[PDB]
Amino acid sequence: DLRLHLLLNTSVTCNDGSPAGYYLKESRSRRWLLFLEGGWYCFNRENCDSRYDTMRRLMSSRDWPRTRTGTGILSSQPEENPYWWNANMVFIPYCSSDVWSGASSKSEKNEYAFMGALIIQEVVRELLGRGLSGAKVLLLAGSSAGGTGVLLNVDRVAEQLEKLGYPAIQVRGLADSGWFLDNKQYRHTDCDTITCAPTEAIRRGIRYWNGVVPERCRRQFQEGEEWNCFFGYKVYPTLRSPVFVVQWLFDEAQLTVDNVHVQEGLRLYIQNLGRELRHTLKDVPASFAPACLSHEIIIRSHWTDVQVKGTSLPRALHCWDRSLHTPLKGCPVHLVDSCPWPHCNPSCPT
Ligand SMILES: *[C@@H]1O[C@H](CO)[C@@H](O)[C@H](O)[C@H]1NC(C)=O
Ligand SMILES: Cn1[nH]c(=O)cc1Nc1ccccc1
Repeated sequence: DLRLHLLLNTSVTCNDGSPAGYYLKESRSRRWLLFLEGGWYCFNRENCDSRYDTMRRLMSSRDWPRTRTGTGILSSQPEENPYWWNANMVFIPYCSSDVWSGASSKSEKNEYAFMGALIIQEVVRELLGRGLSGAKVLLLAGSSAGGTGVLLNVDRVAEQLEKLGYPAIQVRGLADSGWFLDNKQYRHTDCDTITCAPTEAIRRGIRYWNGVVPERCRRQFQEGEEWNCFFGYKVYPTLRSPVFVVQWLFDEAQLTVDNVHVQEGLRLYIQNLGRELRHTLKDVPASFAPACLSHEIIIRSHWTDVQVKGTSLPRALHCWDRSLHTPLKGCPVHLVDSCPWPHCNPSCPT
């Protein structure tokens, strides 16, 4: 089990001012896995108020359990986790509703705190006194909103460790189901909560959260256009840390924001979405992109079952490790399906 620790710096908070935190299982290993939880976001008073009543664990630590069980890539059992079962394991709950980008406290002017970027920094700082100072590799992983969080924060963790005097820790990122397209939608609605497209919702969110993006991406798109850096294919080329990208070609969250819930028009729309996603990954050398309609994530216990070209994700991640010690005989790291319809890969989740 992973044991809860609330942050000693109680000024770094969840949305409602309760302290943020992390769950830890030590492996007395020089590998550290820090995993970012997902769970959408909120971007104004009214839809944050709604989220506070029916998704409170995503806005508050007041009700968190004292322990959690690690699953999938967070499992310590080699049967379930062929990749990193003997690593030090950290699960960081998502309680900031800001795609891990915020840097704003609750105050007389702000009903909620949005501190996702500062939560990650404070977790890292507090872990350095519990053994992270001796690490050889720190893998910042995440699913869904947490996968986009990896892309927004992995270079900031690398910079933080460099400035604290730990240049020998290699920082890497693993972004699962956080690689979205700002594409044409299947049906169109002007921007309330359910009609607001991600580009418009994220533009408003950044202002509401005091959201922060990677500096080299911010310098490209400049003031008012930071929303671009929340889209993987736009932020990835600006990053210096090695990042492995896991993305379903037909991700259920992407289709939902595209107002898709089969005749010829919709068939062509779905096939073109798969082709577009494949295109954005052509020059991403470490990636795993199966042709499935899914919302399943890498902390699920049966994560080893899906294969691309006969290679599982735990194997691809191991080959990635070897590549960071020129391609490796029988140990591939770039695995993108080419077939054009959901479940044309037989290993897709059932
Ligand atoms: C607590 O965290 C805040 C936000 O990062 C920071 O400004 C402050 O210096 C921290 N306090 C201590 C004692 O580390
Ligand atoms: C928030 N979230 N939830 C997911 O499942 C994926 C994301 N990231 C995202 C990035 C840009 C635009 C829209 C969403």
